[PDB]
Amino acid sequence: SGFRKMAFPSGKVEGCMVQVTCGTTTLNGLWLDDVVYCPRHVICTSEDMLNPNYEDLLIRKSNHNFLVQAGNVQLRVIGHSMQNCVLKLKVDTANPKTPKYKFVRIQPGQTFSVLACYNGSPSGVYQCAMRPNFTIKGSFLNGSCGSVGFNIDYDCVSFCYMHHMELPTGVHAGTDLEGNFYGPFVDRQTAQAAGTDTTITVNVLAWLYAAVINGDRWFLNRFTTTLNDFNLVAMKYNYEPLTQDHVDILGPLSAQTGIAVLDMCASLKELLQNGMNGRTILGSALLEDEFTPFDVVRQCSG
Amino acid sequence: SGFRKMAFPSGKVEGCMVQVTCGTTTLNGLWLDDVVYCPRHVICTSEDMLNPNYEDLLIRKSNHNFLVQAGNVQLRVIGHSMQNCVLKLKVDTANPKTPKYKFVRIQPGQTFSVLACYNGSPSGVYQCAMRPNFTIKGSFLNGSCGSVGFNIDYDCVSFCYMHHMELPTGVHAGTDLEGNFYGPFVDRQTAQAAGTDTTITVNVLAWLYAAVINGDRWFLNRFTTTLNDFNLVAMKYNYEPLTQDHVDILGPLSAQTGIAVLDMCASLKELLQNGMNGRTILGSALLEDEFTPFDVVRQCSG
Ligand SMILES: CN(C)CCNC(=O)C[C@H](Cc1ccc(F)cc1)NC(=O)[C@@H](Cc1ccc(Cl)cc1Cl)NC(=O)[C@H](N)Cc1ccccc1C#N
Ligand SMILES: CN(C)CCNC(=O)C[C@H](Cc1ccc(F)cc1)NC(=O)[C@@H](Cc1ccc(Cl)cc1Cl)NC(=O)[C@H](N)Cc1ccccc1C#N
Ligand code: NA
Repeated sequence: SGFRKMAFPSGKVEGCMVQVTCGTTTLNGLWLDDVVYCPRHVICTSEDMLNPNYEDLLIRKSNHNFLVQAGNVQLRVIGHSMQNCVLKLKVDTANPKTPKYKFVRIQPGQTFSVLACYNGSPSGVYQCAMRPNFTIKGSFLNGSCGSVGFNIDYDCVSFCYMHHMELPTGVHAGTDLEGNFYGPFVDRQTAQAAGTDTTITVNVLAWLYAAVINGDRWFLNRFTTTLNDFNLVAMKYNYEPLTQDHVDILGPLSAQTGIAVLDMCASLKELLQNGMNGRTILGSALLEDEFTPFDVVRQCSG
Repeated sequence: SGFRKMAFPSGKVEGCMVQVTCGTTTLNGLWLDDVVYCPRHVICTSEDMLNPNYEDLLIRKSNHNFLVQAGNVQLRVIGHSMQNCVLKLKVDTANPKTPKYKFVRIQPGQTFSVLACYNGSPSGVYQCAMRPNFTIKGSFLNGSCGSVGFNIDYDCVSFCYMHHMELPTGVHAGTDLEGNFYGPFVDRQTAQAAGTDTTITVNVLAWLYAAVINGDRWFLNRFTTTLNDFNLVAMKYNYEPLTQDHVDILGPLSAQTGIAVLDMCASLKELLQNGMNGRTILGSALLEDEFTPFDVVRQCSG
């Protein structure tokens, strides 16, 4: 028992992290087969970053402008090309530790693990949720660009995020591994802002179920509510509306605990209206929304 | 920027996890050089677990009673021996992925990463603190015994914890890699209890400093306090007393922010007496005490 924010084991991804240097800029790349993926702004200088035209900047580059280091061993670039906001560097060696992998794009509300890296060297691992405004609340210092986010499914790594930038408010923005940004952001050094955020309602319920499975029951009640009467309370507290599809995903957790989804909605209605009265749920005094139904199942009986 | 609970990259440890089977019991072992380490209760049956004598039980065993599996590849046991509460199995192969490592015992209040494993296969990574009562609040299901906790220092893995058991209250107890329990627990299936817990004061202050470094300042004040006048407030709220040695460890964080330790103590005095008034610090509505000064430095400028 116990419920903690858990990351995927990072070893399969650690063997893919390299350091890409161009000019005086150095960041991280992802080495799969004979291709290194990294943020395209690595080709920018300090002055180009204000209003770059990346088509221009790449055309003015050649293979010898990019220094690739897999540990102490320098790799040889034999080709380059741009794929939206990521640069692809072809090298003369297939990474012999290349795992089975996929490039997948995730949905707001879904989670992944981040392997934070500096100069091609992994320094830490943690879990993130894609917020409804397509930012993540991560932990990234200068030089962490190119760090990747990923899920793991039976020794297949699904890469879903590459880190590009920090916004003025301290939240983080990146692309999928095809170079397409999450959200309405561009890789240009101008102050952009995220849209307004909301709480992921289905994740909160999943977390309440996790709490019940772990012996926290103080917030339950005998009452029930209708799907429509709950969505009214959601809008008043800036929660996402609950769908009939969300209830079916919560089936396995409802099944295991005996608590119907709409009975747990009634408990959540009361926590929103009353607060917690000094008590905690799984060690938090706030309602947590960064656990998916899948994260709950995977940790509570998986 | 951003501050998250971060684990060490787990790859160096993933290549050391094996599955040890004896009788109908199967759990995880740690394979370093030609030795596999695992919890000794793997030699117990269901009836021996009530009041075992482990000297007796091991003497009645032989090398062919232990099945070791490093993936699909079965390893051959050529010797066995007991080291307090851990069993050591000698095998005919030195693990070729053995990292540079040390066996270290940690202190209450220090943190480490846990690689949770099931049947020799890593399933997740998270951070833990050793509580002052020598338990940890982890996430462990049946079969996770033998999972290890570890820190990393310049590609040297310091192993500090092996998981053995869950207590009635849901907290977890284990040994160091020399087989000596943390705290007053034994590896016998009887209901034991931990001593009473306390908040790690030096970790809370470290976390307040992390919050300042990340732009959270709402809890600061102009007031200051004396070391002795603060220790009085600590005892009233079940916090550990603050030493002169603790203040010097907080030097680097005090230096970086301009806020003296005893000025931050005055801020903590007020949060304890008043609470948070509905506000949060680094995404929490509670005072967090599972970050060391080292974890803060390592993430906020390291
Ligand atoms: C102090 N604290 C409370 C919060 C303060 N918050 C900030 O200081 C972040 C800061 C906010 C900002 C200010 C003005 C702008 F006009 C745009 C953004 N943002 C930047 O410095 C960006 C600039 C950038 C550069 C390149 C592109 Cl394509 C796109 C961009 Cl917007 N730099 C990165 O993001 C680097 N790549 C990696 C990096 C560098 C420094 C710090 C963090 C990170 C990360 N991760
Ligand atoms: C439901 N929820 C709200 C909280 C309920 N809490 C409990 O159910 C844990 C439960 C609490 C307990 C009850 C009676 C006792 F008398 C001693 C302990 N404890 C055990 O089942 C222990 C027993 C054990 C076995 C061997 C030794 Cl050496 C030492 C020990 Cl005390 N089993 C393990 O710890 C296994 N090794 C691994 C394991 C099995 C099942 C569940 C978790 C874990 C873990 N991790
Ligand atoms: Na984590």
